[PDB]
Amino acid sequence: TQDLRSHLVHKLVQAIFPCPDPCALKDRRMENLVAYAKKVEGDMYESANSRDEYYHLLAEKIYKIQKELEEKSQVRQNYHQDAEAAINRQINLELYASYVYLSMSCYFDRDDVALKNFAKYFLHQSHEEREHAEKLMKLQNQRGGRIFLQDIKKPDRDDWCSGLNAMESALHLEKSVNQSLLELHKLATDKNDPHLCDFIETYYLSEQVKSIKELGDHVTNLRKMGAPCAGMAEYLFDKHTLG
Amino acid sequence: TQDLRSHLVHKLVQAIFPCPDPCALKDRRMENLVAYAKKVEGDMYESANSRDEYYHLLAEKIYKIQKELEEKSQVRQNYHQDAEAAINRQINLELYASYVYLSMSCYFDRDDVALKNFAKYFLHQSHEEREHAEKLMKLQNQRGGRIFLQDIKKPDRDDWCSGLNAMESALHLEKSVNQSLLELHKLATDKNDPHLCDFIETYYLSEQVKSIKELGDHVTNLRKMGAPCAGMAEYLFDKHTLG
Amino acid sequence: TQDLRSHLVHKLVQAIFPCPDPCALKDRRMENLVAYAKKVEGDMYESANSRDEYYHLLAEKIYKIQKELEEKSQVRQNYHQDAEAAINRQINLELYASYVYLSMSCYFDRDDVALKNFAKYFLHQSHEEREHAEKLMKLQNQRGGRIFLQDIKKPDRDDWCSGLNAMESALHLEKSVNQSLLELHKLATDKNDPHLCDFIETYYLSEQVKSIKELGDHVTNLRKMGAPCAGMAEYLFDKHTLG
Amino acid sequence: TQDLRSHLVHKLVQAIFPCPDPCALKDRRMENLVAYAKKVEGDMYESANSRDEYYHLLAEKIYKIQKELEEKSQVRQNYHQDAEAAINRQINLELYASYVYLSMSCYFDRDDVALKNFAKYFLHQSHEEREHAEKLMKLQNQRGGRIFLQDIKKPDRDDWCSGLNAMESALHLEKSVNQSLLELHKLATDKNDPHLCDFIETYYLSEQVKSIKELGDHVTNLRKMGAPCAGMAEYLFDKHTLG
Amino acid sequence: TQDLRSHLVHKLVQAIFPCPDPCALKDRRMENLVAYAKKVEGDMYESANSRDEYYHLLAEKIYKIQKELEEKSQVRQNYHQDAEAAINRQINLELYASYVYLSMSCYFDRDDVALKNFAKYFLHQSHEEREHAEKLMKLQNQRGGRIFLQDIKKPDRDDWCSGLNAMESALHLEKSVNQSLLELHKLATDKNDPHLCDFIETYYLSEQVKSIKELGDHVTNLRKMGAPCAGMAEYLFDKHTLG
Repeated sequence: TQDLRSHLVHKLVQAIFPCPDPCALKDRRMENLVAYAKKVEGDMYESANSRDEYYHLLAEKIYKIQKELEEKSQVRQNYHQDAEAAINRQINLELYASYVYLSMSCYFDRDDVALKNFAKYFLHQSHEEREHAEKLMKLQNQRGGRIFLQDIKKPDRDDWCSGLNAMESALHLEKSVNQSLLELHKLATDKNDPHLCDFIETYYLSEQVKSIKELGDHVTNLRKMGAPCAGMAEYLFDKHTLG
Repeated sequence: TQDLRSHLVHKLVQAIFPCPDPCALKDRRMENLVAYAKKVEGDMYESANSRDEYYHLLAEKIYKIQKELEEKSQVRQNYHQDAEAAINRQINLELYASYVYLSMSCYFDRDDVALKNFAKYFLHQSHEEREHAEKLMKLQNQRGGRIFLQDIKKPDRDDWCSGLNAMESALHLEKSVNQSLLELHKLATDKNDPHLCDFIETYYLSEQVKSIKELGDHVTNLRKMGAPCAGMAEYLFDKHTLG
Repeated sequence: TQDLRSHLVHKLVQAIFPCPDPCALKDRRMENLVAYAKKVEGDMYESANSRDEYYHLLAEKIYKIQKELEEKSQVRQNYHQDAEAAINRQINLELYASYVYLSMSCYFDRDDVALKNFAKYFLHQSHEEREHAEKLMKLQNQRGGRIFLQDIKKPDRDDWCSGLNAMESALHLEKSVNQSLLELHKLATDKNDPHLCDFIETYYLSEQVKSIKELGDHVTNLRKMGAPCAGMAEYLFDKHTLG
Repeated sequence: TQDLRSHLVHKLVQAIFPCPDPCALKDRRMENLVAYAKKVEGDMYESANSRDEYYHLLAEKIYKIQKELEEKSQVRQNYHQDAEAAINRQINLELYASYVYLSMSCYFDRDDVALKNFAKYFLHQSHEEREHAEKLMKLQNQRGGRIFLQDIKKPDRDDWCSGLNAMESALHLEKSVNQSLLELHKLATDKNDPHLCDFIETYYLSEQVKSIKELGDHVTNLRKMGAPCAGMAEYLFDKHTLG
Repeated sequence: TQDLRSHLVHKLVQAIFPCPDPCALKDRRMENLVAYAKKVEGDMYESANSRDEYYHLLAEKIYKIQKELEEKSQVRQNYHQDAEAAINRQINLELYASYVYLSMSCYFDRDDVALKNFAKYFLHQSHEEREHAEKLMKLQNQRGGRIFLQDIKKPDRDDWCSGLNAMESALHLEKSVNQSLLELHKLATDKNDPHLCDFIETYYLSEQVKSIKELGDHVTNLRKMGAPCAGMAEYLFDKHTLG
């Protein structure tokens, strides 16, 4: 009953003093801070009541202590925490979309589907999502902001069966990404952020709109040839459009 | 409603004296002409009766004052006004055909159709119609004739739905263009115009006949594969014929 | 008159049911709808009073019935009808500008003017306007919006005489286009449309500002050399600037 | 000596009538205007009180007479004087930054410093600032606006000693330039100027953010290797980063 | 009311001790020096009388204290302060000429002038002046001399109207530059400076004489064709000489 306890206590004691630099002081202040954090954790667990609210309070405490006196940054100029949280959520959504596209590329590449062009297209889309996520991370690093990488969620659907359901899921994901981008643009406009707004509306929407249009065209073509009730239509769309 | 009155009176006062050259006389004769035209318009409107006949009489007056003493031309030799009117009608029909082809290219390029090859073919046809119209305009300018550009009419059909109706409309439009060209040839033969007749029968019919034959072949192929009751036939004709 | 009656009744009966698909039901519901529309037209013509208000009411009815339950679109996300109407008006203005530039190119290419460089420049400007109009149409199609192509108006001036009046008309047309673009930008900003705003301010204004500056420079050069009271100045500006 | 009096009176008499065109009238109206301006200056100097307020009133009078009836411009459409003043201040700041970068490049190129890579980098930065200033001037000229070139201020620091102080000064200058650009963007947004806003946020911020990030990285590298208390660290950063 | 006081006191306290090196002593001697300078400024402001003479005395004190015991230089051999002041004045004149040429290039590039060849020529002349100024700065740095960058003065004329006045101003500026170069040569000859004399008479006069000759030829051509009373002459000189 101490493994999970050790894992949950080794987070705050590392978030408080993350750089144990031995090129200055000794290592007794670190031990004092560890003992103080252990006592605080003990008393707050004694004064607890449940388990989920305890984890929520721990997360809130970690988020509060990580914004104390870190000298802000050297290149950060006029940037609110709401824009940072929006960028973090957008990066998380980009990573989730890349994971979903990777799962789609690996599903159509199996033996029960046998569709190489769809797998290659989904792999290219996953690579584009990864490049967009890396570009967002680099832009956030250039603006002097922290990046809080959370846990990447797993795709809710693993068996795509045919191809129409996968196209509908991709279209819904692209619509959600577009809605998130619109919310980010609105938040940057309401919080005075011209550079991020211009960067998002220039080097991101120009590709997202084209991707949404291509997915809509693919769905329209699939919903007219005879899919999913036409096995030859899928082969024709495979050996011509993405082939 | 005086804005319409000003817009309808600013046409004749500009058609009478279209070149207010300040490198000679002053600007009192122009004012006298404007006052005379205003008085004429006033008395004619007081001696009117309806609205459509008034516009028809104004159009007839404009057409009759634009053929007064403009020294004809310096390169115009043996050319009747009937041939000029026929060339103007042919140019108007060419512009209408180009507009219809542009509308067809922009309709198939949407998201509810998703047909890129048909859109590219219609765009190429619109470009060919535009080049033919420009060539007709240049030929009319080289013969010393006036060009009366009217208003380009809008396509009567905006929702082409499938592709068979668009092909039938294009075939009917090409048949109408061929009939207009035959009427122009007959009028030029009856009015002694060998140069225009030869130019039309050489540098125009050779492409119109091929276009009509190609459209007929496309219609025959669509009316045998299973269109419009076959979604795969449209994709096959897209990814092979125009692809 | 019954030909005009047939032409005006064949619009609503085609706008109500535009896709007579024979791959499902028969053709008796279409006949019933045609009879109902004919009865409606008859009673509304019996309950009429004039002619212009009748056409206005018919246009309003057509515009109302074309926004019923067409499933909106598959790629349309956050887009008000005001922005669509503004895009339609901008496309109409672009087509009118292209027509005016074509008329200018064909006027200077005649025998009474003899200016090939001005004609080539006006033809290039008309081609640029056509490309911009096609790009606007493609952008509207990618956003899931309808395109209502109206009637292209004819140029109010046909005899440009010299070149200074043509330059002034082109400058006024460019100023009107810039004002329309500013109004479109303001409407997109007030209706929350970041993508269209960015696209218009990036891939359109960068060329419109340069065109306005070039036309202003040409007007300044013409209003200093001696035009229009200097025949050699026009030849010098032709065989150097646009030559 | 009347040197200063003549120098201060030769500015208003040249700002009132700046174009003594001899291709029209004679030269007696110019003499009358000069005499009137001399009488006005005499009476205003008799009704003066100090020296600094006199120069301020003269500057205000010059600024108010230079906005009388100059026909505005031929390409200026929707542009307030506040945006023009902001563009002038931005151009002045760009010129000051270019002068400071030139001074930095010439200081490190001396014999008491002996740093060629830093001098080359500062010269490249000065060239970039000069190109940005020329681009701003060209953009202001294309919008039909006046450019009021003031006096370029001298750098407050001439002896940069080491390299860390120069990097801190460059970082502060870049932060001031970014703040000025943000103020210009806010003023253009509050005064309805989409074209200038887009141009500034596209063709200027993309380089300013990268320059600020590079300067921050250089400062971070210098504040970790041992500078300024490490002579070898400067040589290592010279013969690797900028070498 | 203390902003100007702080700005004027932060000059001497920085000129006395310009290198606050923390790699040796502490920071109490700097505070003592600042307090002493503040007391000196206080007593000398109490013992003042006017404002302009106060600034002159401050400038003289700054110039005196900047020549105390800076170990002269390591490459400076036989070089009097008069030659250094002459080089500084020549550099200031070169910067002023570059600024005037930039203003001329930006004025002719506007919309009310429309002269691209003149603008390009003036930009090339400004680039040549900038290169000459950089070469002079590098030569002064190689001789072990200080460079006192003052404030660049603004051009006295902003509205050049035509082109003849601009050519006359450029000719007068080139004559002033030639006179300054002759004075510098005479001062270097009277103070025994063969290297600087040879460098100035070789790598500077060879271009200045050619520039003066070209400007004289341009003025002679403009004063014979009909300028400024001939609008076609300016266009001919633009589209042939500098075109």
